[PDB]
Amino acid sequence: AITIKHAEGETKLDKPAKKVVVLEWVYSEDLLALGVQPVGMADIKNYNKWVNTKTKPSKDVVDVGTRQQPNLEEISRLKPDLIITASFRGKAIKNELEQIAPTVMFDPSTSNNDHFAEMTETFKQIAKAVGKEEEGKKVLADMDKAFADAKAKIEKADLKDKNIAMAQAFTAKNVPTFRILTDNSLALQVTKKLGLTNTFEAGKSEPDGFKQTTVESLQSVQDSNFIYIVADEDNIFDTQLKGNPAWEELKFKKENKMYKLKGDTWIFGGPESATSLATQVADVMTAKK
Amino acid sequence: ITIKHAEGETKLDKPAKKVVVLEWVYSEDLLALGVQPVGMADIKNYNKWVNTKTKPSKDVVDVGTRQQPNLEEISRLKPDLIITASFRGKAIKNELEQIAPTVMFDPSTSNNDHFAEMTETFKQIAKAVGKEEEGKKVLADMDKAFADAKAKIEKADLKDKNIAMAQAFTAKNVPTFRILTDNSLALQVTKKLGLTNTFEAGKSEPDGFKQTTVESLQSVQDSNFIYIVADEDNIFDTQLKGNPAWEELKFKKENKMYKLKGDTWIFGGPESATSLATQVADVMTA
Repeated sequence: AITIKHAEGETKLDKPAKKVVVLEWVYSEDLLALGVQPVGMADIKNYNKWVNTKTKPSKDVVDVGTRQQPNLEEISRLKPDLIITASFRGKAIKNELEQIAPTVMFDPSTSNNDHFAEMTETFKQIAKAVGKEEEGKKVLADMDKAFADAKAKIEKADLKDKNIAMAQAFTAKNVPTFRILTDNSLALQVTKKLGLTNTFEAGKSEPDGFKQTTVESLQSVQDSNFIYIVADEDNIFDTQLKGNPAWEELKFKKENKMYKLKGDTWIFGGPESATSLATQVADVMTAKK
Repeated sequence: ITIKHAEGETKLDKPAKKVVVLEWVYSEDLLALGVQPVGMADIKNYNKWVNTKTKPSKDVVDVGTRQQPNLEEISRLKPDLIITASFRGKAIKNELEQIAPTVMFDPSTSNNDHFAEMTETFKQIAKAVGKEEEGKKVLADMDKAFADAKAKIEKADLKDKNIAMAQAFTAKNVPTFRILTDNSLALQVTKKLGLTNTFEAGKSEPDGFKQTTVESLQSVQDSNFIYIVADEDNIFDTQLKGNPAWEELKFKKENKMYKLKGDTWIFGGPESATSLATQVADVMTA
């Protein structure tokens, strides 16, 4: 009678789930980190393209459909014993998914935001729901060593400016869009473990961990280091900015304080995405010393 | 002439006569007074998305996108005065002042409350061009247009005067909603028409809205829903015509939804504001 505490409260499970359906990428990456293959999964194609962690979904999992509109018909057809989704897009159809199986719902702002705290608590609660409580802390102890070795390269390769600003970038309706992350976000919570300091919007936190805006907002952090992920086909990203003085004459671009990570890095992911981000930051920024 | 704008102060020795506009709300402000700019950004869908009744002639020349106006053409226009948003001009502020006196506004100078900054930017632009008397005209007609509106919604009494407004469109083919907040220009207008917004209540977004998806509409399920599709219409009901969390919304299957016209630029000036008023009062009563 294992007991799962999630955002929307409590859902008891008789036995650890073996046939599980995941309706968000973070929760899917969590189950795959625990060596558990789902039975259904939303948006697998663009998960393999944009999350792209080391434990990929197997072909035996079916595409449930879009994360926006899960195909309720073919969730039931698989008779899962546990459904995991975000409470944001779960309460929308909570009764309709609870009637297939016990349903658990997590929300990134469950512990004063701190999306890293909520990321780990949700990841362990999923390990307990799946019976992989020991495979859980191995995955998480591995991430703690990774944040240590990343921090190690930051001090033996010394720089003065510990200041950085991070953004996830894409193109939307033909304008380069920036999700500039704030203190409470998971990705900047990782960078703080490496001794870095985010300069975007100070002690202000946004409940979703970023501000979605345009290149014009980059002026306020233009003196810091810029780390960004282009989670879109980036050939258009530069083309829409290559003639733009808001982008070209930005101070960290002139001083080559720009560090473009790979678009592969899903900053809203779980433990495998947090390790990859950490060691990516340590290697791009300590490539000069 | 000395003006007051978001990025400091500027002084015009003579009332402006040869103006370049880089944002639509200030285009509408400029045209609503009877003064034609010499250059303006993005005419075609400006006339499509704002579609102000005083239209820009072909005497005005398109100096590029609001996002990136190719500043060579604006230079060869030798303007009397340049208007843009401080948000869009801060990155290039230097390059403009090399060309002509540049002044820049931002919806936040009135501690947001985007209605207050709109009308005050209007009077400041009126003082710049020297058409202060026309300014009083356009503003007074607006307050009256608000009164007839405000009067119509009570000649038919109503209880659930809770509204929720949103600008909607598709993005990465996800139905996206710009659900407006209490300090937006739009909700300040309906506030004085007798309606009360229910989305995020006593909270202020500096943008006057929150960009989100369908799921956020549950928070204002019990209110009246007012929206404008800033996107081609058949595209709008892209993924919602059969989508729960849109179907089981209380205001839908009870048809407490009222759809404004697509060319209702809720981020515009006084005439866009009046148009908002009389529209809401129209479809609310219906």
